[PDB]
Amino acid sequence: KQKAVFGIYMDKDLKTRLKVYCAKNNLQLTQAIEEAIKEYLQKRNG
Amino acid sequence: KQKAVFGIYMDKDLKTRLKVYCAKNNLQLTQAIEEAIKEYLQKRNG
Repeated sequence: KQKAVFGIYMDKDLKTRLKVYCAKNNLQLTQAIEEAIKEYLQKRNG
Repeated sequence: KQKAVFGIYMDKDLKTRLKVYCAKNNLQLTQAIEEAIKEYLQKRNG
């Protein structure tokens, strides 16, 4: 629930793929990034 | 290589966990997000 902001320069096709993912699941772009980066740390290490 | 910008409000601990991941691997925050969101789409569907 504690929030922060993030302003980065990421690739288009990749961010946009996820954008389409957010369109398909009607998800929020942010929510998807957070899920992405969340399941990424656990899939990796942290 | 085609770049875009992204400005969202994501959780702290989560984004910050990844920040520590970027500190540990000396990675770039953005590069980590992109890897995160990349491996997320493929782990999911797209």
